[PDB]
Amino acid sequence: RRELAIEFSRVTESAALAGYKWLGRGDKNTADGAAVNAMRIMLNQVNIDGTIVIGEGEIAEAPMLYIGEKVGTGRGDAVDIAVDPIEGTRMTAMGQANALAVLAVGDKGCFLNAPDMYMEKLIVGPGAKGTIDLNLPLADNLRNVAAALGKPLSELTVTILAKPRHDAVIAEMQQLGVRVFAIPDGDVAASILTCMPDSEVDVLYGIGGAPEGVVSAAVIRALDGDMNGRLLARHDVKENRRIGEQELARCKAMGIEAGKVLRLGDMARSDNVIFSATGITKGDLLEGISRKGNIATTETLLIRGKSRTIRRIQSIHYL
Ligand SMILES: O=P(O)(O)OC[C@H]1O[C@](O)(COP(=O)(O)O)[C@@H](O)[C@@H]1O
Repeated sequence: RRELAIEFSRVTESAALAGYKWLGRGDKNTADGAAVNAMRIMLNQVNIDGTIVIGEGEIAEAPMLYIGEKVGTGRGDAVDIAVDPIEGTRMTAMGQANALAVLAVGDKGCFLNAPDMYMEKLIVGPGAKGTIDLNLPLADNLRNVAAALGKPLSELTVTILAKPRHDAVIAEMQQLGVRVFAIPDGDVAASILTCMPDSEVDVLYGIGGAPEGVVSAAVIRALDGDMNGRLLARHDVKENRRIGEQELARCKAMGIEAGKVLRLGDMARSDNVIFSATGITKGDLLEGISRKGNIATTETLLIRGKSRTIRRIQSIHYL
């Protein structure tokens, strides 16, 4: 499957390019719809027998890249697919930094199927692999990570979604003497920073999308870091109890129990993962698309769990 790595990077490049057309145009859903459409089109020309496992939603409210959709030419291997055609849709609509197009491809059955609900995440890179456990308190995890990283706590840097749900815990960490990078959106890209040496980020902690968590699980596994997650029902996080109760019903069926700590391998089950991400706007991880005349440029991160060549591909496209 390593011959397909380039094909997959083309899938994100094309989703990025299509989402870029809608940058700064104040329309979340048209930008997203364009990226989705372009990603599906590209994936349907790749020689895989793909099943969308993480995607735009159920068949009833997502016509494209719905959960269980078959993609690819059907030649090649049966593979699980996680798509996030635009991570940072609001940012794309507003012309802000950190928008990117995301894809992960793995072995059949490789990715946890969990509902579109919230997940508490704790993520670190290779130097702190094995030092984390979400059953312990945050403070304990943080000291353990700092100690394994070989730095004082006060030097430790934690990134976290800047959201109301997170005020209490951001205070607790600042009080504890930790540097807190609060980001507006995008915990998929931010989790990868834990494994990028020239990023000051050591740790991602906090509650974001469950499907995003499973994509971070896959790439974090590929990069040999570590992650724990914990599914949480809407009302435990924020008539939320209405949607929170179907999430728990969906959990029983799926069949997983919320509130239990997922280890790395509970979410990303093998090392055979190809991860691809292409920047739409510039961010901590990737350069944005530039476009002068009939010539556009993209930067793509391409990671394959079987190895460690981490690839950054700078493409010059003649449209
Ligand atoms: O905004 P919420 O509801 O707190 O969701 C958090 C999730 O949204 C994201 O920030 C993506 O944002 P977008 O929905 O604008 O694409 C993810 O990175 C994160 O997991």
